[PDB]
Amino acid sequence: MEFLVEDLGLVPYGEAWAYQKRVHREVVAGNRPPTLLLLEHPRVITLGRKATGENLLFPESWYRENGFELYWVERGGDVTYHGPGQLVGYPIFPVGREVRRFLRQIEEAIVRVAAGYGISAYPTPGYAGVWVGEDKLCAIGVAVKEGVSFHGFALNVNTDLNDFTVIVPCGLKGKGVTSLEKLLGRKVPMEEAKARVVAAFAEVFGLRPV
Repeated sequence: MEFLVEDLGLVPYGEAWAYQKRVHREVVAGNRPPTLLLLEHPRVITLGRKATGENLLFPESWYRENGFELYWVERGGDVTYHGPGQLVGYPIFPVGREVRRFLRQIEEAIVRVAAGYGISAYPTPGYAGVWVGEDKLCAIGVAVKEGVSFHGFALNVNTDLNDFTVIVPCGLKGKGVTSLEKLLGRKVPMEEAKARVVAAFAEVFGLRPV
């Protein structure tokens, strides 16, 4: 009937990943409620299940020389970028076998957040993530182990969208990327975006936030 929200603020990817895994273990064990981690990462590129070297425009070494961290991970999707101004959410929830349903719920929550800003967003029939017209507002890529989810979503709030140009996702997609800031012509407070995300998750999942 409840979910726990933890706002970790700005956390390096590697230690945040270790934290995800510890949170996941507790939820698997039934010793922690379904938990939504909300956070930001310093500039980082992650390469998921479907990722290869073609997803990086420059050599790997270029990225580390130019202020990115880079990691290979086991979430769905190929390459993505996280950085300051992007609200990263890791719902570590006991989803069981119904992963597609879970993805649709994350999508729905994000669509609600966008609607709250007067923005019409949609999952799209054909592209992973949540889109506003031809531009991706929120990336989504999860993993599930022992019936509990990890990884999650990355909502562009005040993201430096220019940082996406150096990665080259593959497969079906729209044309670009967007953020609440770009759509609204001004920065949106991160604290507010977090609150709206929490409210949307509470509504979609039918759970009370603690």
